Formats: sequence, structure tokens, C-alpha cells
Amino acid sequence: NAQAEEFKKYLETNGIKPKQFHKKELIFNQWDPQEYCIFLYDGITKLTSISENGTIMNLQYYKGAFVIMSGFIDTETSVGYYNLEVISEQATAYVIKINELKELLSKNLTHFFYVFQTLQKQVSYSLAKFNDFSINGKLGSICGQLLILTYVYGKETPDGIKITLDNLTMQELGYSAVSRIISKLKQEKVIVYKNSCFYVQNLDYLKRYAPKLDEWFYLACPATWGKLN
Amino acid sequence: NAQAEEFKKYLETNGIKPKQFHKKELIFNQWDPQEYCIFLYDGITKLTSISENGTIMNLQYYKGAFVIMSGFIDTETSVGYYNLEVISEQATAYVIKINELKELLSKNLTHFFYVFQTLQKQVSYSLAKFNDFSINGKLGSICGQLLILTYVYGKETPDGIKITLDNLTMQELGYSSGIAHSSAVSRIISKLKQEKVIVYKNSCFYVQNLDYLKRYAPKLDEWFYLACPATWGKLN
Ligand SMILES: Cc1ccc(Cc2cc(=O)n3c(c2C2CC2)SC[C@H]3C(=O)O)c2ccccc12
Ligand SMILES: Cc1ccc(Cc2cc(=O)n3c(c2C2CC2)SC[C@H]3C(=O)O)c2ccccc12
Ligand code: NA
Ligand code: NA
Repeated sequence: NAQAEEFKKYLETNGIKPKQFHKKELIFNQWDPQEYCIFLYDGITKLTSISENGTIMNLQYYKGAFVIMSGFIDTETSVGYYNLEVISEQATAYVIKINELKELLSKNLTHFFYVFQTLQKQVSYSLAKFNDFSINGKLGSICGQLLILTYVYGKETPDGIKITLDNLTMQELGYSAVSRIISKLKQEKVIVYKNSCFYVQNLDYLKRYAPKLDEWFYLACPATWGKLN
Repeated sequence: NAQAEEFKKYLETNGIKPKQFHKKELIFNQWDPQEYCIFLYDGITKLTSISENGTIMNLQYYKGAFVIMSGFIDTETSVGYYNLEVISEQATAYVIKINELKELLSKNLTHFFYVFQTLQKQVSYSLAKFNDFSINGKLGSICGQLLILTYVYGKETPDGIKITLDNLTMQELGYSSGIAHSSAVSRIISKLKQEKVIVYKNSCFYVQNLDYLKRYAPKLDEWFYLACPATWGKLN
């Protein structure tokens, strides 16, 4: 995004520098009382919650460029006990204490609005995910995840649309009730495992079962959506 | 709500008058090419969608005071094909075209922050609902809906925590977001009643086992504590 590049310049102009993280690192964590604004510039992360018995809940995936805030902009207190875990091999992020951010959002309104609109994109993402699950259950969820991966990481090859992700990252994303759905899908030549990669061969099927996420992508990321429509 | 009362004052200072709506009216709709910022001041609404075959989907509930924006602040285009439907008898709202909300928030960062933090509360709300559904399924979803009803509208009495909402409105709200009046949800709710988690007495409803709701909606309970600590505190 150009809006993302301008935000990066704005931060680096104000002496906030990028930080590199490696896979499994927590950019912020649920036990930390200091809250942050993360500008995820590059890489893939997941928002988790860890219960007292140790079970890890995967709540949300984010890719750069995006903004993730662990605290409320006004109170500076936590919005939820969450970790931001790196799942790509490396990720680059700008890490801003929440108080320090208020100063900088204020001087510039273009950049205030860039962060505002990322929140709006998150809200409508969650509602669309929910709408697709209410209609089509787990098939909807899984079709939705494959759809966004196709739009974002897909590449045209003679074998279909290849999802061009490191095979290690694919494992981090989930690639017994899920086992059976992924089975039906290749069982119907919607997806295929060739060359140890992952190819989509019936993109219309994915659009059919994740209609509201498809609409979200159209409305919120139209230039990308347009590559495959 | 002090921050919201100040916002209302800021809108009237810039000449924006409130509008009144009635139950079943749409404050904004999915077909309108112009997108709006709604400052819901009083009353209860729901965000709805429609699928190809005409099925109404209830996505989200909102109560005054709150902000609901139908379009992106920068591009001014739709965030999704949604309607905002009034479900209380009446509702009062301020309706601002999206391009103007931008001037208004640029002129006063106190009010910018008020709206920004409204979005932050929505984001965290949806993640907590997701988490509770992941752990406890639809029972988690229903317990959380009743938990927030209790915190927001509940008043401690000798018979338990009375839900201070007319019986009409309050049965609709017992059904979490989804398809209206489903058999599965009606059974979950009546099971909670059979087990005396929420009970009918003298024309009113009383939550008598708040701990049970907290047990099955722990992440929405934490969300309310983090987002609305003074209201959470009153009943804990
Ligand atoms: C499988 C999958 C589904 C979902 C998202 C979320 C996403 C993706 C996305 O490309 N975008 C957004 C999100 C949601 C803000 C969160 S907001 C608009 C756009 C953007 O990034 O600018 C993924 C992100 C990373 C990796 C995998 C993901
Ligand atoms: C039963 C029930 C459960 C759930 C919500 C949602 C809610 C409620 C709520 O009280 N609040 C929020 C929400 C979700 C942002 C939307 S954000 C913080 C707080 C606030 O409004 O200030 C209700 C809203 C209206 C009526 C009933 C509701
Ligand atoms: Na934290
Ligand atoms: Na609209």
C-alpha cells in the first residue's frame, strides 16, 4: 500500500525504527502491562490467547502491512489478553508505546485516518467471517481461508493457482473434523497437492461457499480482488 | 456516559440535529450509495445482512451511546452490505455523511479518540465472541449474550439481578446474532431457565446464577471488564 509506505516514512522520520523478529517470537504478549501499537510492515503473524491449562487459541491472522493495537488509545489499558506471534520465518515491525503514539497520531491526520481505517477493516472482516460460518459452517470457514490465500499469495501456473507460501508457513496455518473437509475438497478437484506445493483449481467453488468474505475482499481490497475476477 | 455526552454536545455545536426512529426502521441500508456515520444516542439496534436467497442475518447489536460507520473513513465506500435496524420502540440518532465526520474529527482529537476507541471495543468484542464460541460453542455464545445483558441492564434486587428491559425487547435480545428464532437457540435459552440461571417472577426476569454465565463466557466477561470496568465492577 502507498498509505502503508507513507505511514512507514512518517514513523521513520520521527525516529521509530524497524525491528526484526523470527518465527515463534511474541511481538507483544498477554502478561505485559505495557501496551503497544504495532505497525506490522512485513511478515505473517497470529493473535493468540493462552489459557491457564496451556491451551493456545488462534484468534486472527495478520500480514504486513497492518496495524495491531494491544491497548485502547485513550486509557492505554489492555484490549484483551493477547499475544502477537510470528509465524513466517521473519517479520519486520515498528513497535510504539501506546502513550507515545497519541502524540504522533495527533500532529498528522492523514496517518490517524490510516490507522482508523485498519480498525474498520478488522471489524468488517470479523463480521464477514461470522456471516460465512453461520451459512456454511466449517466448509465456509475453510473456503474463506483458502480464498484469501489465493487472492493474496496465489500465482498462475499450469497446475492451477499455486499458493506461493513457504511450506513451513502453510503448516503454521493448518495445512479430524477439519481433516474430513480438506478431504472432500481435493476429492472434488477444488485443490490439489502437487510438487509438495498447494494449487487451487476451482476458484469459483471457494467464492461460492465464502460469499461474504469474498464481498469483504472486494470492498476492502479491490485492486487485489480484481486480479482474479 | 461522560465521553459520549461531550460528543453529543460537539455535534450540536456544529449544527447536527438528532433524528428519531421507530422499531423496524432502517437508519442506514445496504442499497444506498451514500455511506454514513451514525451516533446512536439512545435505543437499541441490530446490524443485518441478506444472502442471495433473501434470508435476514442478525450480525451485531448496538445500544446508545455508540458510533456505527457504514463506510470507510478514507475511501467513503461501504464496509459491507449492511442495514442498521431499530429494535427498541424508539431510537435517537445523529446521522452524518461520512465525508463530514472527517472534518469533525480532525478539528478535535478528544472526539477523534472517542470514536477510535469505539472501533477498538468492536474489534475486541468480536474476537472475544469468537474465542468463547471456540471453547463452548453456541452455549458460550448464548451465555455471553445474557452476560452482557445482565451487566448493562441488570439491577440487584432480593429476587436476583433484575433485567430492566421490557419483556418484548428482552426476548429478541436473548437470541445471539445469527438466524432469528432458531430451534437450537430457543432450547439453549429455555434450558438455562429450567436450571434457574434466569427465572421469571412477577412479570419480570431475574438472573439468579451470574457465576454460570461467567463460567461459559469467560472471554466476553474479560472483554467487558477491560472495556467497561466501572459497569463490570457494579455486579462483581
Ligand atoms: C488466511 C488469512 C485470512 C485473513 C487474513 C486477514 C487479512 C488479510 C488481508 O489481506 N487484509 C486484511 C486482513 C484482516 C485484518 C485482518 S485487512 C485488508 C487486507 C490487508 O492486509 O491490507 C490473513 C492475514 C494474513 C495471512 C493470512 C490471512
Ligand atoms: C445483549 C447484548 C450483547 C452485546 C451487545 C454489544 C455491546 C454492548 C455493550 O454494552 N458495549 C459494546 C457492545 C459491542 C460493540 C457492539 S462495546 C462497549 C459497550 C458499549 O456499548 O459502550 C449488546 C448491545 C446492545 C444491546 C444488547 C447487547
Ligand atoms: Na500486552
Ligand atoms: Na449503506
